[PDB]
Amino acid sequence: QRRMVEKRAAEWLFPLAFSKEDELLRLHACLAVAVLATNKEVEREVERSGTLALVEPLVASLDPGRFARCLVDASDTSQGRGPDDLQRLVPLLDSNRLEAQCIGAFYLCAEAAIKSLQGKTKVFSDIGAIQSLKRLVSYSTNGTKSALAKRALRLLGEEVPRPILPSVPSWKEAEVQTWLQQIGFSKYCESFREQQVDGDLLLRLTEEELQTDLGMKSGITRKRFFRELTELKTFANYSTCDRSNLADWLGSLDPRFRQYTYGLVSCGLDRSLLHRVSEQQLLEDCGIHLGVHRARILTAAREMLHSPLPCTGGKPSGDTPDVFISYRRNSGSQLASLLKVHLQLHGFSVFIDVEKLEAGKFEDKLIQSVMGARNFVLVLSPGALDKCMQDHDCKDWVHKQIVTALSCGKNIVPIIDGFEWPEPQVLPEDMQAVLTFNGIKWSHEYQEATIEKIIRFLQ
Amino acid sequence: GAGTEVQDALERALPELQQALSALKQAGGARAVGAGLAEVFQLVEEAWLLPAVGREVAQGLCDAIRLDGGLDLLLRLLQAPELETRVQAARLLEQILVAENRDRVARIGLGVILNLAKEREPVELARSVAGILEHMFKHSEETCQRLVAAGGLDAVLYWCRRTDPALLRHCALALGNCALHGGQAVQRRMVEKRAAEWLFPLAFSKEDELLRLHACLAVAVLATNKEVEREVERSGTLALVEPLVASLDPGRFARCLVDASDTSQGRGPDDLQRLVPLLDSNRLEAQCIGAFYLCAEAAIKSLQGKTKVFSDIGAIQSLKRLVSYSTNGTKSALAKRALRLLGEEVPRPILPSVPSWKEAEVQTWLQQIGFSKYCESFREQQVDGDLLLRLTEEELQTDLGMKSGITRKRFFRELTELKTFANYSTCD
Amino acid sequence: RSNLADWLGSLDPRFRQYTYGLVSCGLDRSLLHRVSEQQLLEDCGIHLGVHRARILTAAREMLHSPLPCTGGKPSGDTPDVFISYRRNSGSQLASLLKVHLQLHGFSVFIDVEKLEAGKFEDKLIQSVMGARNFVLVLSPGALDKCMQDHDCKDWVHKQIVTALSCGKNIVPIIDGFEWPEPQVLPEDMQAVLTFNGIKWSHEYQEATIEKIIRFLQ
Ligand SMILES: NC(=O)c1ccc[n+]([C@@H]2O[C@H](COP(=O)([O-])OP(=O)(O)OC[C@H]3O[C@H](n4cnc5c(N)ncnc54)[C@H](O)[C@@H]3O)[C@@H](O)[C@H]2O)c1
Ligand SMILES: NC(=O)c1ccc[n+]([C@@H]2O[C@H](COP(=O)([O-])OP(=O)(O)OC[C@H]3O[C@H](n4cnc5c(N)ncnc54)[C@H](O)[C@@H]3O)[C@@H](O)[C@H]2O)c1
Repeated sequence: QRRMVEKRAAEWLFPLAFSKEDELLRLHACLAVAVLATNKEVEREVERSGTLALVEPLVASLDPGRFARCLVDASDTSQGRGPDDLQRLVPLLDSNRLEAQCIGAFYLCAEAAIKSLQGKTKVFSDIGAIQSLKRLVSYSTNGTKSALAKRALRLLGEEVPRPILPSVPSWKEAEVQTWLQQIGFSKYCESFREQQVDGDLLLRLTEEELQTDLGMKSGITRKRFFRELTELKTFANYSTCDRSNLADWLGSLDPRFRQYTYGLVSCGLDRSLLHRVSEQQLLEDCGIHLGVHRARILTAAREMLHSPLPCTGGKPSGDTPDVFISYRRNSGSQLASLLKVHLQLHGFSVFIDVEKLEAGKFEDKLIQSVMGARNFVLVLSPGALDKCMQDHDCKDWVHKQIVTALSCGKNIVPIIDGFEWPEPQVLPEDMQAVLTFNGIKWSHEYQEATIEKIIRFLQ
Repeated sequence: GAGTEVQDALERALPELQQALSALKQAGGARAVGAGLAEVFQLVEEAWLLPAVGREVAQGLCDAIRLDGGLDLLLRLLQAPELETRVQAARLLEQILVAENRDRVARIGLGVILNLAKEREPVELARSVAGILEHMFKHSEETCQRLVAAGGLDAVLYWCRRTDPALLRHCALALGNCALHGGQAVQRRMVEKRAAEWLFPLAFSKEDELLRLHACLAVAVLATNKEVEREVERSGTLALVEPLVASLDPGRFARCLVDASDTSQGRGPDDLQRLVPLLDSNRLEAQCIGAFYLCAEAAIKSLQGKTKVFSDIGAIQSLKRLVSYSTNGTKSALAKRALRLLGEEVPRPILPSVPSWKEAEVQTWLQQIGFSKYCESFREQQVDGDLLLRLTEEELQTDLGMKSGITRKRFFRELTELKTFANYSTCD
Repeated sequence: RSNLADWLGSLDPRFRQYTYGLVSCGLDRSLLHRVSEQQLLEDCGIHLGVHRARILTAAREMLHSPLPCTGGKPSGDTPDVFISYRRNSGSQLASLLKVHLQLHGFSVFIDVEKLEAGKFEDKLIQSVMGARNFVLVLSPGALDKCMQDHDCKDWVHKQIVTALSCGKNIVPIIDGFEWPEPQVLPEDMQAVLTFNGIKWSHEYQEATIEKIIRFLQ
C-alpha cells in the first residue's frame, strides 16, 4: 500500500472514477481509493489526489440491487464474493472514512441481496458484518451511509436500529435502555433499570459502579462496555453543559479527547480555567485515566495561557438607550419591531415599549426612558395622532412621550408609513411642534436602503 | 371498521390522483399543468382536512404520489419558468412532505428547493417555499446543515421582515424546527446569522397569538444552548417569552390543535421528547415555554387516553421538580395544571429554609424527589435538616442502607439541588 | 499513522510488539520525545524496564537529530488551471489532463460535478476567475451547443466568456475538433478561436504534456 501510493496510484485512479462510460469502472476504482484511505499512514496523500472526492457522490448515484444484478444476473461473479472476500469489506465499515464506510456498505448491500436470494446469510453473522452495519446506523450522520446500511440490515432480516439521539446529557432512563440494546449489552438492561441510570449517570460511570452496582463481573466485559461508551461520548452533543466549547478544543488536540468533555465540564472547568488545572485534578476529578492523555491536555492548556490567553471581556453597560421607538400600540407595533431590529443590527441601543399593558405605572419609567435616549423615532402609522387629537388632558402615552421628547430637545425622526398629516390646531400646542420635523417614508421593499437613510439622521 | 373507513376514502382518492397524474403528463403552457396541480392539491387538501380519520387517508395518498411519478414530477415543475406552475407546484409540495416524502426530497432534489428559495418576491410562492423549508428542517442534522450552508435559513430570515400572516407563521415554525433538529453546529450558526434578533418582530406580534408562541419556542430552545445563551439574551427576545406564556391559556392552544385538523393530536412521542429538556434548563424563559407546551399536550393526550407517553419521556418527574423548587408563578401554574391533567399527585412546594427542617420536612422532600423507599430508614434515624445537609457517603451507605453507589450518586445530586435552593439566613 | 511500528522495530525487532499499546494512547513519532517511563509502564504496557529505558532513550534522540518539525501543505485555494470540457465527450481527456498536470505540480480545477445544474453558473464561474490558466478540451461537438447560444446558458460558453473577460491564459487541446465559423458562435466567445490549439497524442501523452506545460503561467 505505501508503494502504490508513492507510485501515485490514487492520482491515476482519478481517470477511472471520473469515468462517464462505465458505472462498474467507477465502482471498482472507488473500492481501490476507499481501501487505500483506510490506511492511516497513506490517508493524507490519498486525500490530496482528489479521488476520494468522487466516492460518496457515486455510491449515492447507484443502486445496490442493480450491481447485484450485474453480478447474480451475470455469469461472472454469480454469487458475488465468498466468505473471505467479504471479510475484507467489513474493515471498511469500521474505518473513520465516510468515503470508505459508504463504498463498504454499498458492497455489503449488494452481497446481502445475492446471499438472501440463495439463502446463505449466515456468512454475515460470522464475518461480523451485522453488528458493524448496526453501528453505521446508530451513530450515522450521513444519509447515503445509513440508507445502505439500513437496506442491508433489512435484506439480512435484522432489527434495523433507530438512530441514537445525540444529546446524551439529557437522556432519561428509557434512552439508556435503548442504547444498551443497540450496542449489544441487552443483558445489562435490567440492572441499568433497577438503578435508574439516565444519561448524566452514564457519562459518569466508573469501573467500580460498573462492577459492583451494575454487576458487570468480567473485566473484559467492562473493557468492551467502556469502549462502546467512549464512542457515544464522542458523538454526544454537549450544548446544554459546555459553555466554552471545550469539546472542540479537546477535539482539536486529538479527536479521541473529545470524550473527556463531560468529565471536564462537570467540574466546571472551561477554556478560561484550564490553564490552572493540575494533573492530579485531571485524574481524580475529571476522570482522565491515561497519563499520556492527561499530560497532553495539560500541556496544551498552559499554551492557552501563553498565546490564546482568555482575557477579561466587556459587554455594553450603557443603560442609556440611543433610540426610543414611539408607536401606536396596535397599528405601529409591526413597523416599530422592524425598526428595532434593523437599528439594533447597526449597533443602536433601542428602547421599544415592550409592555403590552399601557397601564400600571401611568407615564412613569417609559417617560424617563425618553429623557434617557438621544434619539426619538416615531412610527407615523395610520391613526397615530388621532387619540392625541385634543388630548389636553395629556393622557395618551404617545402624546406624553412626544411632549417629553420636545421638552428635552431630543432628536425626533418620524417614519411616515400610511400617515395622513393632521392640522396642528387639532393637536395640543405642547405637541403641535412634532409636525415641524421632516418625516422619512418607509419602503416595505427597500428596508435596508430606508434604514441607511434613517441612520444618517441619528445622533 | 376503522381500516375500512380509511380504505373506502382512498378507494376514491387514489383513482382521482391517477387522473390528475394524467393532467400532469399533459404539458400545457400553464393550463393542463396549473389545473392538474390544483386538482390533486384539492384532492389531498380534502384528505388533510378530513374531520374523521384523515391523517391516515392523507398518509396513504402522499405515499402513492411518491410511488407514482414521486415528488420528481413536482421537483421538475419547481424549475418551470412559468410562475403559475412553479407557484401551484410549491403549494402542492408543502402539503405532501410527510416523513418518507421528506427523505426523498432530501436526496433527489434539495438543490431545487434551495434555488426556489433565492426567489423571494411572489408571496404566493414565498408562502409555500418557506413552508417546504419548515418541514425540511425537521429532517436530520445533515439536511439542516445543508439548508443552512446554502441560503435556506437566509431565506427564512429575510421573510421575517415581511408581513404576510402565513408566510411569517411558516418562518417562525421553521426557525423552531431548525433549532430543535439542527444540532450544536447549526444552532451556533443561526445565532451568528442573528436569528434571535429576527425573531423579535414575530414574538412582538400583535396580530397572531400562535405566531408569538411559535417564535418563542424558537428563542427558548436557542437559549437552552449554554454557548449561545448570552447572545440570545442580548437580542431582547427572551424578554418577551415569560409575559406571553402568562397571557395565554394551555387548553386554548390545545383547542387550536385538537379542535383544528392540523396538529390534531398535537405532537407525537418524539416531538414531545424535545420539550422535556426545556423543563430541565436553567432558563426560566425555557421552563415556562416548555411547561406551556407540555400542558397543552397533556390536555390532548388525556382526552384521547394516551398519557403513558408522559411517563416514558420522563416528563412527569420533570414537572414535579418545577413545582417543588419553583420561584415563579407562571412556571408553577402550568406545571401544576399539567400534573393534574395527567392525574399525578401535585407536589407541595418545599419550604426553603432547610437548616430548620424537622424530621417531617425531610420525609416530605424524600417523597418528592422519589426516594420514597428510603423514608423508613430516614425516620428510624431521625434525619432532620441539619443532619441532611451534612450526610456523607458512609452515613448514606451504612446507616441509611443505600447500598448502591449509583443510588448514592443519584441522591447526592438531588441533594445538591436542594442545597442550592436553600435559605441559609439562620446560619450564614 | 506514523509508522511507529517501524521505528520500534529499528531499535530492536522484538520491540515491534509494543506498537499497538503505544498507538492506542495516541502516541506517535512526533510525541514520543516527551513520554515518561511511568507512562510507558502504566499506559502503553511495556513491562520490562530494560525495554522501557531503550525506547525512551531513543525517543529523546528524535528530539535531537531526527526532530519531527512542523509541516505545511498547499493552502493555495487558488487553482492554477481550469479544465473546461464537454461534460459527456471531453470527460476522459479532461481527467487525463488533470492527472498529468497535477503530477507536474499544478493545482487543477476540473468540473467534478456531474450535475451541470443546481446553482447555475455560480461557484464554477468564480473558479475560472480564480485560476490563472484555462485549459479547454476541444473534443468533437465542444462548441456545438455554444453555437448561437446568445442566451449564455451553456456552461462551457459561460466559462469561456468569463475566461476571456478576465484576460485569462487560454490553451485549447485539439482532440477531434472541427473548427467552426466564428459567426456561428456568440461574439463574446468568438475570440476563443484566436488562441493556438495543441494537438493531443493519445500515445505520446508525456511529450504532449511537456508542450502544454511550456504554455502555462
Ligand atoms: N463467466 C466468466 O467469464 C467468468 C466467471 C468467473 C470467473 N472467470 C475467470 O475465472 C478465473 C478464476 O478466478 P476465480 O474468480 O475463480 O478466482 P477466486 O476464486 O479467487 O475469486 C473469488 C470468487 O469467490 C466468489 N465465490 C462465491 N462462492 C464461491 C465458491 N463456492 N467457491 C469459490 N468462490 C466463490 C466468486 O465466485 C469469486 O469469483 C478468473 O481468472 C476469471 O478470468 C470468468
Ligand atoms: N389539515 C392540514 O392542512 C394538515 C394536517 C397535518 C399536516 N399537514 C401537512 O402534512 C404534511 C406532512 O407533515 P407531517 O405533519 O405529517 O410531519 P411529521 O409526521 O414529521 O409531523 C409530526 C406529527 O406528529 C404528530 N403525531 C401525533 N400522533 C401521530 C401519529 N400517530 N403518527 C404521526 N404523527 C403523529 C402530529 O400529527 C404532527 O403533525 C406537512 O407538510 C403539512 O403541510 C397539513
